Amino acid sequence: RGSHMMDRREIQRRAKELEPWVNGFEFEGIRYAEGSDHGYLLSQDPADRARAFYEAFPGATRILELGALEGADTLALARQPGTSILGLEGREENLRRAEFVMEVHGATNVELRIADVETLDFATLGRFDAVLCAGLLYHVREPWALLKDAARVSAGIYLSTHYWGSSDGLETLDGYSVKHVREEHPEPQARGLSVDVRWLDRASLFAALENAGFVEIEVLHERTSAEVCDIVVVGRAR
Ligand SMILES: Nc1ncnc2c1ncn2[C@@H]1O[C@H](CSCC[C@H](N)C(=O)O)[C@@H](O)[C@H]1O
Repeated sequence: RGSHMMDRREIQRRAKELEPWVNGFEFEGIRYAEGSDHGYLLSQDPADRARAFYEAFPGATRILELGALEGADTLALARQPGTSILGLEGREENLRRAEFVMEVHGATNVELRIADVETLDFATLGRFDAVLCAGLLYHVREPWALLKDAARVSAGIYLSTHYWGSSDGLETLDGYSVKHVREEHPEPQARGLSVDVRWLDRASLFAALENAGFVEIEVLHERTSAEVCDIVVVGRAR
């Protein structure tokens, strides 16, 4: 066992101490921890997401990831030589798992930081070639503001989000049509940091992207229903 490797005993001990995991943890063919009942609602193919991300942003060498959870997408993005990733995560318990993942895998081109995207001054972060914003936009109170924050630091966003499939009866805030609800996402460790969230209807999601500066929007995937809809878009700004 190479001197750079964490002992399997320590991998096991720390993985167990870090339970409960959301997406589980396996290394060297050993399943140390299982994920949650609703982990299926989150990224389960980080390698495929990273491929799609780098198809969209082939030149990217400095990437910002928002809502890094247990570091699965962070690690997949970091496999590339010549890239550096900053992953922001709002829940300390999740961040500790992501930090463990990076240590086990020796992923030295990753930095992870605790941060609340609703209050962070994004102008302190520097510039990024692109922002990964997956599974997060429906966990904040003012989603349009998170998109503006991405545009403050980058000209590219890979956005995976839900939106609400109807406009009738929605509230209005900053001119956007919003479904304002208590934060009750089925996965407790995926929840936002406010008591409430606002979902957008489709028109308001696209307006919010445009108003942030992401004026070219490519739809990679969309699933529509009357209520919860899913979309993956690449937004590009001037
Ligand atoms: N205000 C906030 N600031 C920072 N992280 C937040 C946040 N609100 C929610 N999060 C984090 O964002 C993640 C949402 S779940 C999505 C995880 C991952 N991006 C994926 O696509 O599968 C969780 O790790 C959650 O703790």
